[PDB]
Amino acid sequence: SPWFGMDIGGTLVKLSYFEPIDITAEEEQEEVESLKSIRKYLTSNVAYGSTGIRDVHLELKDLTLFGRRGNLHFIRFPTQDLPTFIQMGRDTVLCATGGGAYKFEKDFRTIGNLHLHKLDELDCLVKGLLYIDSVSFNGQAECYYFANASEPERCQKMPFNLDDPYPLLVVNIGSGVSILAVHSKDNYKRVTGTSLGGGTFLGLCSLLTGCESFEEALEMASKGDSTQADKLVRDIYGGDYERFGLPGWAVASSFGNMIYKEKRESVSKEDLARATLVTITNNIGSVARMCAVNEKINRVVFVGNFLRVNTLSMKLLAYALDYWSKGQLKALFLEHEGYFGAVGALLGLPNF
Amino acid sequence: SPWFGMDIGGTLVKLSYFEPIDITAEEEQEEVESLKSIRKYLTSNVAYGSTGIRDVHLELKDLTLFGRRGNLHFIRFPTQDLPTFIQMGRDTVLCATGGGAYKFEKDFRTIGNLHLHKLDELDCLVKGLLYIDSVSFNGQAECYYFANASEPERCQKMPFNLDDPYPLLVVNIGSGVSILAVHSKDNYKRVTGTSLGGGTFLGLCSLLTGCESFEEALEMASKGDSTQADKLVRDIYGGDYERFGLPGWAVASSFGNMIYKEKRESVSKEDLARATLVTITNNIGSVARMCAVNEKINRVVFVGNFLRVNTLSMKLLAYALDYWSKGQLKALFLEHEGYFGAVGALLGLPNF
Ligand SMILES: CC(=O)OCC(=O)Nc1ccc(CC(=O)N2CCN(c3ccc(Cl)nn3)CC2)cc1
Ligand SMILES: CC(=O)OCC(=O)Nc1ccc(CC(=O)N2CCN(c3ccc(Cl)nn3)CC2)cc1
Ligand SMILES: Nc1ncnc2c1ncn2[C@@H]1O[C@H](COP(=O)(O)OP(=O)(O)O)[C@@H](O)[C@H]1O
Ligand SMILES: Nc1ncnc2c1ncn2[C@@H]1O[C@H](COP(=O)(O)OP(=O)(O)O)[C@@H](O)[C@H]1O
Ligand SMILES: [Mg+2]
Ligand SMILES: [Mg+2]
Repeated sequence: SPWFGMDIGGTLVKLSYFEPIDITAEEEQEEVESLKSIRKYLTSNVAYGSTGIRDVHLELKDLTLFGRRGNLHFIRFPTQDLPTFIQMGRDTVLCATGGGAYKFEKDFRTIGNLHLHKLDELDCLVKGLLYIDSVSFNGQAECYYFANASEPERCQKMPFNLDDPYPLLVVNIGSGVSILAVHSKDNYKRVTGTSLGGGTFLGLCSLLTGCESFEEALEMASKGDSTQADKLVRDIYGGDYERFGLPGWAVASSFGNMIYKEKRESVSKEDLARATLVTITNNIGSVARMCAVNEKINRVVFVGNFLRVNTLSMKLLAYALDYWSKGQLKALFLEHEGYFGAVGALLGLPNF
Repeated sequence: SPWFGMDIGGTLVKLSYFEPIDITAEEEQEEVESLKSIRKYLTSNVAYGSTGIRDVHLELKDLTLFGRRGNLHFIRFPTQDLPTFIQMGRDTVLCATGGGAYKFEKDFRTIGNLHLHKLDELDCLVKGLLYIDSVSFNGQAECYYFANASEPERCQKMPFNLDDPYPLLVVNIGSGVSILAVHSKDNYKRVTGTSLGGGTFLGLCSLLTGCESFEEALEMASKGDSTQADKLVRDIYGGDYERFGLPGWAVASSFGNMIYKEKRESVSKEDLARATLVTITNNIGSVARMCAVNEKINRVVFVGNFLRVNTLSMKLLAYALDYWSKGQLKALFLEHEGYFGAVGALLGLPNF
């Protein structure tokens, strides 16, 4: 069958698909038409129906997996449209992780003779992350950071070596936030989580601004000024608060200026979008910093799709973790940040 | 002069006023009319102008302070109306703390010959808290907790002994959140803070519901169902997530169901108010829990005015700290929770 790895999250389904490229003359004959048509459909389209997308730029080319050479493909669509995915399948071993592997188990079984193997999300994320870093991003680093994150004239994306990755704090920002401590390839745990995550950004921003997509929310936020909504340290003290090392620009109360009716009447939708993004992103950074201190881990890697096409939040995390930790913690990012669970599930295939 | 302690916060001014009750015959004669009129005005009114309130139920009666017997009074008004307060003063040694002692320093000095003594907010809060607990609340406990916080048929307010208070984690929920670690009467520090505090609750709730006061926001929240807005663990997994001990009712993504347009069209204002309260309160509890673990402190006391007339948030904190800590942390509350800085400032008077 086609080799697939699926992570069914609270918001998106992520799918990794291994396309063989070493198909012999005999294998091509012995392959049934439906399998030929699935392969052509997946490799000859970048958009699938109305909501499916192949992230072509992430493709890993000429990988050797399970004794075959192939290309690894990365595909996403909304969990809301899984019934359409399953219906098209009804007209194969599926390794699946994420909460939806449980919630939608019975739906996958409406595909006759399909074997569903639910795999642990922690195992899948950690194995997928370590695997992609080990094989590299077509010879480039999978892991990167923002150098001189405090100085905008210098701040630039730079590669980071993870060849000895342990220990590692993984902050998975999806609908919510989960925080993992990875001490070895076989010693890792979920530390905690927070409910202020990507779904909070999109849900609040939609209520506050009427935006109808993640990308629209980010474009609004890119034009806004969060200080129109937030109450800063300088608004309370008149300036910096030296005694505790709090700069005047630090947010003392997110949305705290919105207690005043006249300020609510003057704030723009873009300002509210940016305040929502800043609020969620700073809270994630601060929770990550507290967990890193408790776990005694100084490398913090952020994954999930909250950070897809979201350089604002990445740069805010890079600057804030470095600033508030006095340079003791480093924010790290991964090119394949949304897909590690899906890859880890795919890598579970030989165990069945 | 009258003895006053003032904490000028980002949202409210809190004032503690010592009313002497041992005034002799000679002292009553030697007292000037304006001082007699300030004392009568303060003790014969419970509302001052349109926004000032004396919290009569908090009054400490027949306290011995600075060698005199008197009553200690607790008064609050919005920082927005400090210009009215200062203008009425212009028609005394002032010990003042909070960010506004700095921001409004020059305004207080428009009162001729007034000496303003700015005092450190950390010193004032800790000294005020320890003092009020030491003298008691008219013979009753100043400190209380909710017994059997996990079982609603049993959960009830009960007194808690702080006669040996150290160590103590103090979580001051005002406009924002500050977290203090108190190891001794002379060894204490600010641990960190978060910007998701009372101002975030009121500001977001005002944007989302059109409420025009803190009390109205709480009344709305009391009637709402936060699960109409929040995405729960059971919404993602179909049920509990046993592998990590996450119950199905835990919030996986605050406001996370608001990414769906049809759900935004069906949610009520009351539901949004409750989701805002739950979101802010759970984040505060979780940050407090992480800080308590890092500080190795198992008693967490919550202060500030976010919890005034707010039993929902108190009970949510009590239950959540006990549940998520597997009973290792205890949430503690104080009757005078909004006023400790103001008292600590007053207690600084003899140093001048
Ligand atoms: C391994 C992996 O990636 O799996 C996916 C995953 O875990 N998703 C997920 C993300 C976030 C959550 C929320 C959460 O963890 N909690 C626990 C801690 N909470 C509190 C609340 C109050 C207090 Cl006082 N203390 N703690 C809030 C709720 C739940 C599931
Ligand atoms: C002693 C006392 O009661 O004084 C009153 C008082 O302190 N008020 C106050 C309350 C809260 C604040 C906010 C805050 O402290 N921070 C520091 C930590 N932050 C982050 C952000 C990102 C990351 Cl990665 N890490 N940390 C966020 C901003 C500032 C002032
Ligand atoms: N195309 C998108 N649609 C919806 N959310 C997106 C999209 N792209 C990025 N996001 C962001 O990513 C978050 C979901 O990331 P993800 O890691 O896939 O979460 P989950 O595993 O819970 O589905 C959303 O809450 C949103 O903030
Ligand atoms: N009467 C009120 N007016 C405004 N906010 C109130 C009021 N009563 C309680 N609150 C809550 O208390 C918070 C302010 O508490 P407080 O400890 O006095 O903060 P600060 O010291 O920053 O002024 C507000 O953000 C709000 O959530
Ligand atoms: Mg996920
Ligand atoms: Mg305050």
